[PDB]
Amino acid sequence: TTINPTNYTLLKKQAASLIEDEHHMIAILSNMSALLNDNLDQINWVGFYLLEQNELILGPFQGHPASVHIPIGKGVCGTAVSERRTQVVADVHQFKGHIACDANSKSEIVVPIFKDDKIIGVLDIDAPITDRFDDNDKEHLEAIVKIIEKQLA
Amino acid sequence: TTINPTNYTLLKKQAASLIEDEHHMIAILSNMSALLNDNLDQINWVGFYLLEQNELILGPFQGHPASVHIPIGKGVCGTAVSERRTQVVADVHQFKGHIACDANSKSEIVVPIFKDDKIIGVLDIDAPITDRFDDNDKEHLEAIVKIIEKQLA
Ligand SMILES: C[S@](=O)CC[C@H](N)C(=O)O
Ligand SMILES: C[S@](=O)CC[C@H](N)C(=O)O
Repeated sequence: TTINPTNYTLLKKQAASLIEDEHHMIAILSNMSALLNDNLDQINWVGFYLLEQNELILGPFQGHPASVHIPIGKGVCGTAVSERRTQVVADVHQFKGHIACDANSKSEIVVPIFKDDKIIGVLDIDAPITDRFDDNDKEHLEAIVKIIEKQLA
Repeated sequence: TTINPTNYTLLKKQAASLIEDEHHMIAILSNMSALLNDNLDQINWVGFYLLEQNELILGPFQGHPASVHIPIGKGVCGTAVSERRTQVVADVHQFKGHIACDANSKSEIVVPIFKDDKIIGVLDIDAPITDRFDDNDKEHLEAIVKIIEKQLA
């Protein structure tokens, strides 16, 4: 029950190695969601939403089925895009309503992905506990999106 | 050693219902790999590969990271496209070579996905035991593919 630490150092190394020479977005996203899922303890969902036709639409991910459409400025994902900055949410509950979405997502973090400064999607990770993600997770997770951005650039 | 029965009757209802009113391929493929994963015991990988520029390129899936490219006519997946027919392998080992790919994959099932007479990809499922998929599994799984093909149609 004790969150066993994640060696982000190795993670960024495993990530870069993993998508080297690949430029196809979906493949990269798919393998990355799996990679993150294999090296992040105490979480229940890790994936990507893509910005298409002025909204977020579900991309590759590891976990149970999820909502396909997320309007901009709505939710943690929609908020990361409307403000184009990472969203680290310690308590997903007091964030917007407390409806049927109060499953195993107590805390959460969303990192926007950019290509030539424009938002092309976001990285979304859920956790069954509160305060799962902090400044440190933020830094490192943003380094990962950067490794991803390099292959899509 | 045993395989817990899978309620394909229900699964097909949740499937059709899960992707009702959706037409975005990646969203559908992603949520579908999740559904399959939550409803199939004794398997270690479930996902899709997309037919692009004369080859299969990794798509949404649930499991550990997988190889990105698979040329047509190659492996279990490439053969399903080159022959455009479902491929069921009772013992993946005796198939092709027994290299570093003999991991948790003992048996496998691949089902080509068609759109207006052409193949757009394949559903692929690995199992940690041999003979995981019998004629019954295949038919209902092909049924699942049909539900997906209806949405991509
Ligand atoms: C975007 S909304 O604020 C949360 C989405 C959810 N974490 C998911 O797994 O899709
Ligand atoms: C052609 S190959 O042997 C297909 C892909 C492999 N089952 C996988 O699980 O990714």
